[PDB]
Amino acid sequence: PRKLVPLAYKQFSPNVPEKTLGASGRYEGKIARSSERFKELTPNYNPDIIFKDEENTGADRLMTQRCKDRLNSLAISVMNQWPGVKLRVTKGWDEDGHHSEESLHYEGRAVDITTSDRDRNKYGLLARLAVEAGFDWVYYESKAHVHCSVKSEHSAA
Ligand SMILES: [Zn+2]
Repeated sequence: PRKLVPLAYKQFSPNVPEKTLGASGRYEGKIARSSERFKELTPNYNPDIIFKDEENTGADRLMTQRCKDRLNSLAISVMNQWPGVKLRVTKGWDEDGHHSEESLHYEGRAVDITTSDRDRNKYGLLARLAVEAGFDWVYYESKAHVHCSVKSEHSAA
């Protein structure tokens, strides 16, 4: 077994920029509800994940299949790591311009996460679990959340 080392505040893994091929790849443009690319998004209703849904639109649940798959893996590992605690998404797909100009939040490929108990002391380890779950980039971006993203299916030729 490998020793699990939490990420430190502001650390990202892998240790390269988010939008490189070694990580989550390119920004492919905002997805709006009216977009053809809205069909890239699938609603995640995993009962073992809490969604903050601050906008009251369900947008946090709408994500690409790869994002869903990694999130669902992470949900198992979070409950393994801290029995009685669940994975929580505090921000997923952004319909409303609240991130930097080319954020993967705009295309349903990034989620900001916490544990369900909002114990900030758990977040460094949560970030390491997100790496182990196969997220393509994980960034301990603020004391309040870990930013996790995935590559798209559009760069493999
Ligand atoms: Zn984020």
